[PDB]
Amino acid sequence: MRLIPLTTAEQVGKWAARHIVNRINAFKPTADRPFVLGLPTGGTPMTTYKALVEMHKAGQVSFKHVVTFNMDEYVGLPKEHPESYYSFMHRNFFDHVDIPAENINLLNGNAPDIDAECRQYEEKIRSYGKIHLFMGGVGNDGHIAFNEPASSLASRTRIKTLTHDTRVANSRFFDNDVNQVPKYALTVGVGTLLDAEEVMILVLGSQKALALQAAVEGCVNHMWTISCLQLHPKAIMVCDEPSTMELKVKTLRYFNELEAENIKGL
Amino acid sequence: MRLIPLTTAEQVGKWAARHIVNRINAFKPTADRPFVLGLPTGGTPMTTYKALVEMHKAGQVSFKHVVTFNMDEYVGLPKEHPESYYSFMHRNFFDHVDIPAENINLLNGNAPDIDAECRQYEEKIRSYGKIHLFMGGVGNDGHIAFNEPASSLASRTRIKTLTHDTRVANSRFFDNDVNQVPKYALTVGVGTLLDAEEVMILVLGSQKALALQAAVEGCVNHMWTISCLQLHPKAIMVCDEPSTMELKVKTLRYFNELEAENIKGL
Amino acid sequence: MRLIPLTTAEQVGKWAARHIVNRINAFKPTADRPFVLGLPTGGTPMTTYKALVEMHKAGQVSFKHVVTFNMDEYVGLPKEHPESYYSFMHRNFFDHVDIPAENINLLNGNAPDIDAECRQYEEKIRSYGKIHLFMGGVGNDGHIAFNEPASSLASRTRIKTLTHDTRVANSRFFDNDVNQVPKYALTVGVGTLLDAEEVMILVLGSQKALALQAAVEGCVNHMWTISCLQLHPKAIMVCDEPSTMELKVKTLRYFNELEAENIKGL
Amino acid sequence: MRLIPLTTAEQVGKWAARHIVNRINAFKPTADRPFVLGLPTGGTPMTTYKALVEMHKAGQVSFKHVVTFNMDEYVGLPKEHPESYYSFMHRNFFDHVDIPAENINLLNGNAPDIDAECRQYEEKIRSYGKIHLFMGGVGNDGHIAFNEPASSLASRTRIKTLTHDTRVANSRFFDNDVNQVPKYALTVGVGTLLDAEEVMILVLGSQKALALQAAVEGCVNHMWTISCLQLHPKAIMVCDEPSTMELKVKTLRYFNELEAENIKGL
Amino acid sequence: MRLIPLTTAEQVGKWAARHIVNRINAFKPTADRPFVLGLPTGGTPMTTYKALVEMHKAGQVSFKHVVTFNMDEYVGLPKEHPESYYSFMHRNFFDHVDIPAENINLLNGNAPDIDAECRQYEEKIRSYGKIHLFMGGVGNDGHIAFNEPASSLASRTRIKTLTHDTRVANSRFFDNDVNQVPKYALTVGVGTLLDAEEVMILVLGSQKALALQAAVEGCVNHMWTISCLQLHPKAIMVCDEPSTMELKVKTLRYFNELEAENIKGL
Amino acid sequence: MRLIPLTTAEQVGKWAARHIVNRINAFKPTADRPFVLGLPTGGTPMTTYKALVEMHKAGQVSFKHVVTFNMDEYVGLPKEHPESYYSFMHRNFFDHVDIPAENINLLNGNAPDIDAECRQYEEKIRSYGKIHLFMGGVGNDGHIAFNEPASSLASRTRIKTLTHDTRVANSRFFDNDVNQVPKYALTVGVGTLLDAEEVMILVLGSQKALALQAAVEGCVNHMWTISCLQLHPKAIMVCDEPSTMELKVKTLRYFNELEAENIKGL
Ligand SMILES: CC(=O)N[C@@H]1[C@@H](O)[C@H](O)[C@@H](COP(=O)(O)O)O[C@@H]1O
Ligand SMILES: CC(=O)N[C@@H]1[C@@H](O)[C@H](O)[C@@H](COP(=O)(O)O)O[C@@H]1O
Ligand SMILES: CC(=O)N[C@@H]1[C@@H](O)[C@H](O)[C@@H](COP(=O)(O)O)O[C@@H]1O
Ligand SMILES: CC(=O)N[C@@H]1[C@@H](O)[C@H](O)[C@@H](COP(=O)(O)O)O[C@@H]1O
Ligand SMILES: CC(=O)N[C@@H]1[C@@H](O)[C@H](O)[C@@H](COP(=O)(O)O)O[C@@H]1O
Ligand SMILES: CC(=O)N[C@@H]1[C@@H](O)[C@H](O)[C@@H](COP(=O)(O)O)O[C@@H]1O
Repeated sequence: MRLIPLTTAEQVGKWAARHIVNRINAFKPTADRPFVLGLPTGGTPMTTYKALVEMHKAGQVSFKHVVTFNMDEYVGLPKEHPESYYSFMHRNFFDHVDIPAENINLLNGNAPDIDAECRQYEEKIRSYGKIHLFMGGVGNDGHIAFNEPASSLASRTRIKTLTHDTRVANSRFFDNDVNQVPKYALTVGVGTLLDAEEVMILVLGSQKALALQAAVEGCVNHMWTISCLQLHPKAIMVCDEPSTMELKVKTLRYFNELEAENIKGL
Repeated sequence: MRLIPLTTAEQVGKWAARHIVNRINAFKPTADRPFVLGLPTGGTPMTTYKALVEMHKAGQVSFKHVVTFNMDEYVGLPKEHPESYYSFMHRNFFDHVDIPAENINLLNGNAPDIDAECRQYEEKIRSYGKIHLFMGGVGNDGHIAFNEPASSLASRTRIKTLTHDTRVANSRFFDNDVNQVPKYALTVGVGTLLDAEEVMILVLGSQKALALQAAVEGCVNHMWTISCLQLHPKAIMVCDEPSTMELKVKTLRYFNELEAENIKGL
Repeated sequence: MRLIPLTTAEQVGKWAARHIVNRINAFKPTADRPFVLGLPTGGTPMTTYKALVEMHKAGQVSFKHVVTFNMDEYVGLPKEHPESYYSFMHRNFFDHVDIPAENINLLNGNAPDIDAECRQYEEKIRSYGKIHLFMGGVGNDGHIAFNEPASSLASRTRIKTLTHDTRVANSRFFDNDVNQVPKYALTVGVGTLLDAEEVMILVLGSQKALALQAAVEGCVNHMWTISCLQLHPKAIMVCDEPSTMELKVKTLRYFNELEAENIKGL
Repeated sequence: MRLIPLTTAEQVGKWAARHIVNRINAFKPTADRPFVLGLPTGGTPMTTYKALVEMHKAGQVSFKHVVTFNMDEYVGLPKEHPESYYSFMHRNFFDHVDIPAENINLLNGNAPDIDAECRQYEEKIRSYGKIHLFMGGVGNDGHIAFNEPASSLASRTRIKTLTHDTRVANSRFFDNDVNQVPKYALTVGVGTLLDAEEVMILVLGSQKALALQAAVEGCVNHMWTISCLQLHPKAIMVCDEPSTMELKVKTLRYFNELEAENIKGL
Repeated sequence: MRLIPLTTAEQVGKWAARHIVNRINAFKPTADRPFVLGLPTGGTPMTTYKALVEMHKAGQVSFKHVVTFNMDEYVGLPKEHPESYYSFMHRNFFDHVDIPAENINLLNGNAPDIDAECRQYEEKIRSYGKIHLFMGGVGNDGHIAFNEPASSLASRTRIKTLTHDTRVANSRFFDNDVNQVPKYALTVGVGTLLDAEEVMILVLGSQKALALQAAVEGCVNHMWTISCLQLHPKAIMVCDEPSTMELKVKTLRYFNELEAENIKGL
Repeated sequence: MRLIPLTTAEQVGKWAARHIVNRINAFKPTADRPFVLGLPTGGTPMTTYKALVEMHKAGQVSFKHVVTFNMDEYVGLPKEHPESYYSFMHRNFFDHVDIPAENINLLNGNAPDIDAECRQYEEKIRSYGKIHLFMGGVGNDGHIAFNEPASSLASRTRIKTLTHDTRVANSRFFDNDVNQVPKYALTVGVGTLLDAEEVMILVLGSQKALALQAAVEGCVNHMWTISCLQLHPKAIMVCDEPSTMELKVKTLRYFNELEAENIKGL
């Protein structure tokens, strides 16, 4: 695993965005061979979407031949609702880049047949072959996507019941009223994420310090699903300063020596 | 993972039996496409076998096209001995249902060539394709089948030396004399069990509280092989009240909210 | 997992050497079907190489049809340097046995294209099919090969930055001057090792007691990569007395009962 | 210790207030023999101060012969600053009850000789003899009073440097401006607290769940000073529901049966 | 502390009995200066009481000037009920030795003022000055006397509510009818025990292995009150083989060399 | 406690030496009221003794009215043996300062009545009243003085059997011949150490990283006696960089800001 120890959220966003751009450009995507990008929502990836849009407007990246897939979506939330993940992605990213509408893949949280919806989402990923880079965040309790505590480490896309802790945390986007936060969500599984060629997790805030510790210095377990990255051949965690407070001095020392040149470029 | 928090062993038995019946009936097994059921012995599954026999006699289930495989068997124990697993299964289940003798698969603990016996048992499972549902219990030390502490998590059917703790616990069936309890047993491996489509573990008693905690809130490790279920895509644990005493309040709270409708049906 | 509890390094060396010989002879290697042996360097395997050479000179083993692959090598260290792993292997083993030079496979730590070197080493292993037995040691921090703390459990051959702790420990071979110890090394990955048919780890000294405990009684995690053996179907650890001091009495008791006949042969 | 498992913060304040009143009335204080009360600031005791005020107004208690000592006080913060603890106490408590000014003992956070201040405070307590009841809260990191992690468990009143986390937590009262929260504070020590006849800690909110777990199920250590209560002969913890989420099921069960009739008062 | 690693419960009783006799004879008690002995009930001290009786019969010890204090007593259980601790002590010990009735101090589990009883017990001990040797056992959950988990480590004699586990454990003596086991009991406190000059705890059976581990290798905490011995200047633990199964190899090794010549007496 | 995070062993000795001198000069000792200093042996305090000697030579301190007490002394080792602690102290300290022979208190490792020796040592300390400052080191297994793991936390001066690990560690001074290192030693106890007014522990080297972690972030327990400092009102730990490698980032951060201006002296 690689851990990029940065200082602020702005730096984190620039590093991640630059990493996404370089992967795409080195890939040289065509209509017959597109780049598949997995994406998350929430407050964590904000600086990354900002930096991505900038680089596109500057002519550094084209999403013309990039296919996207989002991690999850709320069940029973009107698609028009500003806090649905469909609205988040368009407002913060899709509306600003040259990506074709046919290249966008989102889960339908209002699907009449939930099992069928989830299964087809997996079929769609399979038809492309693989997700080259899946970007995500991590929950306070350590969930990756909405794979809450006690989720199988070999799980696929399915419906999941949100933890009370997760709903309280997300209520910040629903006027701070947990009663307005959906109780269920459709989410890619841990196995689905482990199938991606590369996984990049953004970690911001002291609120995520325990989750980072579990991911980096803890054991593999289904209570902190973020620990599944210990089993991935190509995982990267991009962190700000507060989020690294629970790690041992020797651990942080190592990653700082390793990424010194990779980050110190002003 | 799913955890069904019930109160008594009777409820546990009814829930498991009902789950086995619904899986079979939804499967609609034929002679050219049988349902493969993996089964355990011991005191834990007693209420489940009782409920299964009842439902069969009531005309709710037919085992005519069900093929079974047991988890393990004692080495060097005469097949006629009442405490052999061969005798247990016939006395408590086979003698009461319409399952054809050719559909029953048990390990021969008195086989002259142990390696060959174990290998062929794996070949037999493979010829059917897969075990649709494997039901089991858990040991005081956390073993699944007889995969004692320090057993590989990728192990196959083989012979294993029983732990002194396991023999003391099983001596309750041998007049409480550990010297009469066999020292070795043939057992399916952790990998064998992980290959099953669905795994259902029955947990009863405060004596199993530590094992349940290790399985649900602990990390993946070979000392408590029951933790392998964290790596299975479809695992279910059916528990009575005493066995959940070592879990955190928040953990039990979650499963109670999740299975409320799934269990509260009187 | 099997743990062989011996008393001294001499015994450990004899047990491992005898195990390698019996595997080869039972395999009956031909030019069209060679035995693939993975090998380590360092102080740990010294008594094993000594015993192996003896048995060969005594006419008990022929390495004529044995192909070897080493675990790692220092980056930027002249191949002629006495402490390079190339020199170690020839001085301590290759120069004494009847193994053909075309059957020896070592990583080139001075390769101009590191990625290409590592990739080709994996291609070479694949062309043979599999490593039948991979022998290794364990680091003070628990690394297997040079898969230092925080290395993916699904990693392949690649370059790795040595931990300060690892360099201080290895400086004993560089006049006790850490500044002379290389900072990088090419190493087979954890996944590479898990692909071997059988893995045998030699554990010597109280200095390795914590690593043995993590491997045997700890959880699967990427901080102590030696814990990956809990996921291997055929792993063996051969230990001397001091290295077992951190295990529980019951754990050591078990392995002693299990291997009594397998070791007590004077 | 005693753990009072209540559901709401309203019930908590009412239970705690009734307890204080019962101790005072039973003690029957006089001018020559006053009841000595230790008090905290912050949001946690808000419902307790309100209830206490209601009870005094209804004529149930009189503070005419009660002497109070506060836990701490910010250093360098102007006395009449609304967030000073001197201001907090008068505004929320002293302003509404019949307590004489001479019976009020607060630490002078702006004294010339900070060391003389602390020494005199301990002297004041000794002149009265003993604090009969010390009420307090617990911080997210487990600090009791301002005895931050790594504080001696035998400490006395002294100056203390606040942890960054405590300042973020307390920024709520400084317009979420961490820069506005005082960096130092005078505080009674753990030993000062252990000298009290009885200690009652109020625990409210999910953010205190880990601190509650450390205090009840953890070991005594100076990183979570709240753990010092395990050494006190008469400690009580009054909790609301969300704060008990990290405890084991059996732990909460035990306390629920113990205090059943003790909390049915509504 | 001292840990006496013995093999059998027979050796345990003999070692403990010899120790008590040696302390008494060396002390040379008289009417004005008696030796004060603290005693337990239950199955653990059975072999010790027998040996002590044999020694008194052989003329090796006299209890004419020994004063005893028992640890606890069930509340509400009739005095002449065979399972009352008053009955247990006379039947198994007092009936066979020369101890005067006035030298016997037992707690009155059926006293009118339970609080007055406890206070007088502590007073009795103080009138003699100090208990020279307090012998006891340890429960499965680590309780010393009836100071159940979460009991203050500075507690005094008082009334205590038994844990559900302790009642299941003690049901053995109530025809395995948990409903028959008393729910309350008067018990000396941890502080009362720490005031004794010397403490000797008997540990027998595999069921006490975790309690032994907590006492020897764990941290001091109130969940396993037996851990309070780490704070005592003169504590001894006498164990049989199965009770030492959870300790580390080096821990048992250390105690074995220390007490080698100290246990060779057979 | 206070933790002084320094980089080098040279800075450590200088900081510690300056601290001792400041305490002595401020105390202003006289014949009737001497300053009582507790001292250790070994390699850790070497730089401190050198600096102290330089300071005395420069006229900054005088030991004419300082009384010293050493922690321990090997049993059975001849007094004039260069490795005896009596020899170590004179060679490295007493030989170069103006301390009177009568002010020197060392334990007699070769006394006829070893028990009388220990009792008199404690008596000596009491005759002076109290040790004002006790300086010491910490062993790899966390022992303070020679209070090996499982030593009572309330222990007094007595004879102690050395752990095998301590003898391997101390063999450095006996030509790496473990057989030459004394197996027993007279040592002050933990309680003796806790009675001191102030305790300063020097921590140097990566080999003490785990001991430092146990002392600062661990729980109080008798397996790592250095943890007893959490109970001391005035404890200080002076460390070099490598010894802080196992601490959490936030723990070291906290101490770095606290002692910033306190260590800038170079
Ligand atoms: C309606 C709902 O919430 N259903 C989920 C199910 O989709 C999930 O598979 C399982 C846990 O298993 P997993 O997290 O291991 O897949 O829990 C629940 O039954
Ligand atoms: C006779 C006997 O008991 N043999 C078993 C062997 O069958 C098993 O494979 C191994 C542990 O490995 P595993 O539990 O990881 O397979 O231990 C023993 O050698
Ligand atoms: C120059 C160098 O040291 N590169 C390594 C890279 O080869 C390795 O893959 C990664 C950690 O990932 P892994 O240990 O999980 O493969 O760390 C570093 O980037
Ligand atoms: C200015 C300041 O913050 N001084 C405090 C000191 O008063 C306190 O005694 C010590 C920690 O020790 P304690 O918490 O164990 O007393 O830390 C700091 O040196
Ligand atoms: C009727 C009854 O069971 N009362 C006890 C009380 O005597 C004891 O002091 C406290 C726990 O505190 P302790 O174990 O710390 O004394 O629990 C209960 O309130
Ligand atoms: C000869 C010898 O080594 N005797 C010591 C004894 O003096 C010490 O008191 C006890 C451990 O107890 P402590 O460390 O808790 O005092 O161990 C041994 O019996």
